[PDB]
This record gives sequence, structure tokens and C-alpha cells, in this order.
Amino acid sequence: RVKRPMNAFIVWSRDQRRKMALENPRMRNSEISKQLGYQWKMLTEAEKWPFFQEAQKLQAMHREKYPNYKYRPR
DNA sequence: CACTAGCATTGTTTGGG
DNA sequence: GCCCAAACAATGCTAGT
Repeated sequence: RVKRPMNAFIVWSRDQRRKMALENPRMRNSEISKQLGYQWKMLTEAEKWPFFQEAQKLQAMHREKYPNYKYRPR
């Protein structure tokens, strides 16, 4: 079963989730998501663009590998 | 142990009104 | 066309059956 490709926030959140967890070892993971939300909204456009590029590469490789994939929720 | 449903985030896409 | 809700990507669990 073919999964969705990572958008830019997901791409950026992965390292940032681990680094928050190691520095705040008591927080629930659902509470790290909140902290990652505030931080992302704090990021300037100029800081987030490498992650949108990465998201694009990922959506592009997705269509290479799965040329007939289409998204079907529920 | 196996479901699956939910909590949490943003961005993307879908599907209904 | 507009609006909207909501699935679902990763990650890291929960809680119910």
C-alpha cells in the first residue's frame, strides 16, 4: 500500500521532534507536536525554503516510482 | 498479541455542499 | 466556481476490544 509523500513541515519536524524529545524527556510526543507547531510558525520563509525543495523532490520521486498513484482517503 | 481509533502538529489533496 | 471538513503523511505513543 502506497503512502503519501512528506510535505515540508513533516520533513522538517523529524529531526526537530527527536531533538526536542532528548532535551525535554518528560513531554508526551503529542505535546512535542504543539511545540513544533509554534516553532515552525516562527520560521521565516527564507529559513523554510530548503524543506519545501525537499518536499518537492519527494513528491517528484513519488511520481517516478508510482506513476499511476492517486490519493484516495477514507 | 491483533486490530482501530485517538491524540498532536502542517501542508496537500479530495470530496461533498 | 466558492466554501468546507477531513484523511493522512512521520513519530510516538496511548486506550478499547
